[PDB]
Amino acid sequence: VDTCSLASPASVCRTKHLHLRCSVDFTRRTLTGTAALTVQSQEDNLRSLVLDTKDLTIEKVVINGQEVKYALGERQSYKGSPMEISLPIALSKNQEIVIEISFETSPKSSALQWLTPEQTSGKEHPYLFSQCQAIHCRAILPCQDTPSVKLTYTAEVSVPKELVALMSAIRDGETPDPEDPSRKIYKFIQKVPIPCYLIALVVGALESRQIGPRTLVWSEKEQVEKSAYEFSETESMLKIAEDLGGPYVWGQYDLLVLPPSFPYGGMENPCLTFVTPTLLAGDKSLSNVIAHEISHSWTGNLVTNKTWDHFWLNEGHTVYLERHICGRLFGEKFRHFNALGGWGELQNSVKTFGETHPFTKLVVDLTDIDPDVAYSSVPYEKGFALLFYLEQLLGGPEIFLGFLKAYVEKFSYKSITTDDWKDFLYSYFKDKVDVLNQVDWNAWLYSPGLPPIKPNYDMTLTNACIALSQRWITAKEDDLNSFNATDLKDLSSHQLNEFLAQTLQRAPLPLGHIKRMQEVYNFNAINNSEIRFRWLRLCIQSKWEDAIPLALKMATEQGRMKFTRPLFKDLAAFDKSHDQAVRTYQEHKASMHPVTAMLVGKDLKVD
Ligand SMILES: Oc1ccc(/C=C/c2cc(O)cc(O)c2)cc1
Ligand SMILES: [Yb+3]
Ligand SMILES: [Zn+2]
Repeated sequence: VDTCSLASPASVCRTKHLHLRCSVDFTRRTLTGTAALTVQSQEDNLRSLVLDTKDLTIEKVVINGQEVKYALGERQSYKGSPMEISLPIALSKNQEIVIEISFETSPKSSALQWLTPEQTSGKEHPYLFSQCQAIHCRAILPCQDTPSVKLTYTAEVSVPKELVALMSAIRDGETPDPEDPSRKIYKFIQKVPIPCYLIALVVGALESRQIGPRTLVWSEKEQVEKSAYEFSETESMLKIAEDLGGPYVWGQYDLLVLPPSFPYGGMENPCLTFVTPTLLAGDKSLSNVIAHEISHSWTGNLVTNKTWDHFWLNEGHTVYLERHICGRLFGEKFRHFNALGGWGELQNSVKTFGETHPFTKLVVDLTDIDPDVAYSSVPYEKGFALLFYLEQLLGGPEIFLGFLKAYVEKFSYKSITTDDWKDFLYSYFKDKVDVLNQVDWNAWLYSPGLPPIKPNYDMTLTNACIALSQRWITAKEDDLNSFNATDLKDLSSHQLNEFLAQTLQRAPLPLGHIKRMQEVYNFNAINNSEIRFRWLRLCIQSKWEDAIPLALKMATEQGRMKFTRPLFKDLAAFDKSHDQAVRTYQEHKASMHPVTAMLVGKDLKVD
C-alpha cells in the first residue's frame, strides 16, 4: 500500500497510458486541458476508481463519448483531495477503458513555478517549470500518484508561439495551434513505462546546443555557452554508466539548465535531466551531479521504489553508481574521498535531526508525513553507506557491481520494496549467505542514528584537508600569522570544499580566525556554489557581520534548497541577522518556489 496516495492501488486498477492535451496560460498561470487515462482493471466487476488530485478544478469526466459521475472528497492536507469516478459499465479483470478528464490547475499548484519575465535571464518572456517528485504530479493532473504504477505517455502542449515547450519524452514534432495562431503545439512521446513523478514540463525562451552524440543542453540563450562547457563530460559519463548498469534504454540524454530557483541540484526526468544553474562553476568541478542524474536512468527510472518509504533504493543505489563513474574518471582514491565525505554529510544530518529521530531511519514510514518535510541526505548517504559496507563485506567493487548490474536487469520496468531488494541480494550471493547473515539488518534498515558499522575508507586525499582544518581549530592568535595562501597550493576545489566541511563541523570558530581566513585565502572571491555555501555558513555561525549581506544574497539569488534552507536557518539563529532573515523571506516568499517557500517558512517558524 502507498500511504502517500489517495488513489486506488495497483491491485485494484493500473494506468497504462496518459494522453495529455493541454494549453499553458501565462495570463492566468493555469494549465488547462484533458488528461485521457487508459486504465486496466485488476479486479472483477470494477465499478469505481479513485484518483489523486491537489488543487485541480475538474470540468467534466467522459467515458465512451458521455459524461459520467465523479466526486471530490475532502482535502487531506498535502495529499490533496481524492477523486472518485463512477464507471458507466462494470469492468472485468484486465479490461481496459479510456477515461478523459477535463481539468485546470491552480496558480498555487505545488508542482509548478511560474516566473515573470524579470525573473528570467532574457527579461522578455515568462517561464514555467514542473517538479513532480515525490507527490506533486496530482497538482498538475488527476492520476494514481504513486511510483507503484508505471505508464507510457504522449502529450500535446500549446504555448505562446515565441516560447518552447519541452517534456521528459522524445520530441515528436511542432505545428501552429489551429485554435489560436498566437500559439504552437509541441508534441511528445514517452514509449518507456515510467512512474508519474517522472512526468516533466518546461516552457520558456529556450535554445539548445549539442554536446555529445545523444545530448543537447537547453537553457535561456545567455546560459548556453557556459552550460555546454560545464557538462562536456556527459557522453563519457554515459558510456561508463552503460558499462555498469547495462544499456541506456531512453534514446536521448538531454540536459536542461533551469533558472536559479530550481529547488534541487538535479531531477532525473527521463530524456531530459533538469539541473540547477549553481552547477555552473566554470571548471566542471560539480559534475558528480550529472553522474548522479545519469545513474538514475537505471536506479530509480528502470527499477523504482514502490512507495516513498523505500526512497533509499532510488537514492543510495544512484549515489553508489555515481561514485563509481567518478572513480572511473578520476581514480579509486577519489571514489573513497567522496564516499568518506558522504559519511560526513550523514554525521551532519544525524546530528541536526538527533540520533533517535525517525527521519534518520533508512526506511521510514511516511503515512502522515509530507515527503518534502522528511527529505534529506539520509536516504542518499545511509543508503550509500549500506552498499559500500556490503561491497567490502562481499568481495570488493567488481563483485558488487556484478550484483548491481544483475539487480537492474532483474527489476527493470518494475517497482520494488526493501524486501524485494534484500531477497534478491540473498539469491545473488547464495554462496555468501553466512556473510550476509552477519549484517545487522534491523539496525541498518529500521534503526535511527548513524549505522552500526562504518565502512573502511582510503584517507589519501582527505588527510591534507583534515590536517589544515585541525591547524585552524587548534590555532591561537599568535599562530594566525603563519597561515598563508600557499596552504591551498596543492588542494583541488574538492579538497578546499572538504577543508571547509571539516572546519564547519567544529563551528563556531573565533571571529579573528575567520577574518584571518578571508585575509589569507580570499574565500569571498570564490564563486563555486558548494565552497561559497560552506564558507558563508562558517562565517555566519562564527558571527561575522560582514558576511550577513553575502549570505542573504546567496539565499535569495538562487533557490537550491540544499543552500537556501541552511543559509536562512543560519541567518535566523544569528541574533544580528535574525530580523532581516525573517523580513527577506517575507518579501521574497510570493515569488519563491512553492515548496521551498513552505519549507523555509517552517524552518524560520514564520507564518
Ligand atoms: O521530492 C521528494 C522526493 C522524495 C522524497 C522522499 C523522502 C524520504 C525521506 C526519508 O528519510 C526516507 C524516505 O523513505 C523518503 C521527498 C521529496
Ligand atoms: Yb602560542
Ligand atoms: Zn537522486
